Amino acid sequence: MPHRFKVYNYMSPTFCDHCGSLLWGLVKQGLKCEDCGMNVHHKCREKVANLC
Ligand SMILES: CC(C)CC(C/C=C1\C[C@@](CO)(COC(=O)C(C)(C)C)OC1=O)CC(C)C
Ligand SMILES: [Zn+2]
Ligand SMILES: [Zn+2]
Repeated sequence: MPHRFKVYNYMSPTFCDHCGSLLWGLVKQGLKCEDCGMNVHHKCREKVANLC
């Protein structure tokens, strides 16, 4: 069952659960899965394994 990612706004240092680097920026820094809470970069979304 695929993840359900949404653009999200982080307020404390958060890493991409896919590629390991920081989600940089002030707002809209990445995507959070509605169902499991995984955080990923916008570009990493298509690369994550899609078993939520
Ligand atoms: C409250 C919100 C509207 C802004 C706030 C968000 C805080 C973040 C974003 C994040 C997420 O990984 C990445 O931070 C960065 O890239 C910075 C800190 C270098 C910008 O880590 C944080 O602690 C940041 C400002 C107070 C400077
Ligand atoms: Zn998920
Ligand atoms: Zn990433």
